[PDB]
Amino acid sequence: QEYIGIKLELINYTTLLEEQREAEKLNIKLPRFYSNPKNKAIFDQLWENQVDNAKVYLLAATLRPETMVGQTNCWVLPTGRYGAYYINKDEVIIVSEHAAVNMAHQGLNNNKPFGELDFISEISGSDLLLATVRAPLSPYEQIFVLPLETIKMDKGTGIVTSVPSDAPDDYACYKDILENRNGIAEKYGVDVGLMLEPYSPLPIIEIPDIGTLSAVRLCEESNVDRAKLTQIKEICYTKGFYTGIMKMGPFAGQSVKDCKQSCRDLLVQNNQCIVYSEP
Repeated sequence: QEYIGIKLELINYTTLLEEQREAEKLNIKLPRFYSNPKNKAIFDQLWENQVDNAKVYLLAATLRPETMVGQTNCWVLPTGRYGAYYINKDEVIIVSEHAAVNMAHQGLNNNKPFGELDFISEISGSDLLLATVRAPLSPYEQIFVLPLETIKMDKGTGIVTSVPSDAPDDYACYKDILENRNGIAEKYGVDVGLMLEPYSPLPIIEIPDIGTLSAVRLCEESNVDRAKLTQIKEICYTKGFYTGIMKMGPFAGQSVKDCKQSCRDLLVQNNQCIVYSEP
């Protein structure tokens, strides 16, 4: 099985500010130009490792490219150790070492010999947490990197996509953060009103006999934990594939089975993903 690695672009607020130059002056208050300090610190560190000016992407493995228009956020292990690498010129990805190794055994380095890495610097989960990325296919102009304590640095890239409308586990954690369950939002310094409230789950797929926010509907009507979660994930992933109909995105009106391969190809044409494989 091939993994689709979604290129989540770490937003460069410096570039944007040196491009936003090519109301309020009437006593009507609105947000000052937003800037994310976690993004800046990652860049400052990359600078002090001679990266010049390059595009930087968190890479998040997914087996479900059709759900990509429903991203509300993404997940990193708060204690995870990630690394910054070159894949080619002018382009840097942040992944687990496990992923970078498995990516070197299929020649995806910056012209380096087989199996060797193009290491730049180490990035901790702490540094990544509460950063903002540009998520491909999502209507959201940016999303936040959020904490998932159950991420395994030995599977995928250590970064996971979040589609709460159609992944029960995604929704459970998302909802846990939103309502500060057991103080979990405070523990990681999450500004809930800025980082979650504007990014509600999206009606991307309609499953006949259930509806559009299936993971949400089933989760809320079963009042949600792990055994019920595996059960709903079974319905969502199975019924989703066989009966699911896209309601959002460029393939709206098409079924999930038919446009699954199609969303893959669009991601590659957009250069918004990296396709790889693992044992």
